[PDB]
Amino acid sequence: MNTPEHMTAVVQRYVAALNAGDLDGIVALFADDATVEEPVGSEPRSGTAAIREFYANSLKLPLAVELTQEVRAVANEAAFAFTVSFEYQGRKTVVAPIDHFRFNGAGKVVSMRALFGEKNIHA
Amino acid sequence: MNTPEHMTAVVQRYVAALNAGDLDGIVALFADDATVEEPVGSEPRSGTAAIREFYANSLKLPLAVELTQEVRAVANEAAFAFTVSFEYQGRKTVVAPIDHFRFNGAGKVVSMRALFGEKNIHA
Repeated sequence: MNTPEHMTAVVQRYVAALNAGDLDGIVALFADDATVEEPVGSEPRSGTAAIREFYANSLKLPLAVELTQEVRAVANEAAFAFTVSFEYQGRKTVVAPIDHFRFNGAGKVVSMRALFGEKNIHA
Repeated sequence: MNTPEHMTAVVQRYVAALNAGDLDGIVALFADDATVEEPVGSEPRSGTAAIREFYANSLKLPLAVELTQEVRAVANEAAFAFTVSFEYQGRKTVVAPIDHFRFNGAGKVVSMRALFGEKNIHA
C-alpha cells in the first residue's frame, strides 16, 4: 500500500510545479492512463495527452498556489485544501478548491478530482 | 442539480448536530441506502441502522466540531475541512479530516467518505 509520506510529498510536488510553471513536472506525477476532473461535474480529461493539454491551458496565466492546511492522506488517497491565484485584464482571482488524488500501486496519481464552485472563486 | 446552497447548509447542519450531540439530526441528513466510509480505507457502513450506530458510537464523547474553511459545493457534491476535538482520560485530541458528500436528487447524502490519516490526529 502507498505511504501517506509519499502521497503528501506528491501533493507538495504538484503545488511546487504549479508555482514554478513546470508542465513536465506536473504530468510526471500522473499515470499515463490517469484522469483529471476539474472542476467536479465536468468531462473528465483522460490520458497523458488530455491531462498534458489541461495543465498547459491552465498555465497560460502564472499561478500563485499554496496549501492552506495539512495534507490529508490514507489508504491510497490524499486530499488537500489550497488556493490558486492569478491576475489578468485588471484583476486578481483566488480560487479555493479541495482536491482529491487516488494513487495506484506504483504511487502515481490514477485520478484527481478538484471540487469547487462559483462560491469558491474569489475575484 | 442539487443547489450549492442546500449542500452547503447541510454541511453546516452536520457540524451543528455533531456539536449538539443530535444523533437524529445527523442521520436525517442521509438517505436510506446511504454509505459512510470513515476513515477512508475502512469498510463502508451501509444503510440507516449501520450509519446510526456509527454516529451513536461517535457521540459517546462530547465533540467540538467546526469548519476551518469554506465549504466546496458543485454539481451534486460537497467537500469540507474541519476539526473534531474531544478530551478523554487525561488527553485532548484534535482530528482534522476532509469530508466529501455525494447528494442524491432528493437532497439527501447518499455517500460520505472521511479522509484522514494518523498524521491528521493531533493528541
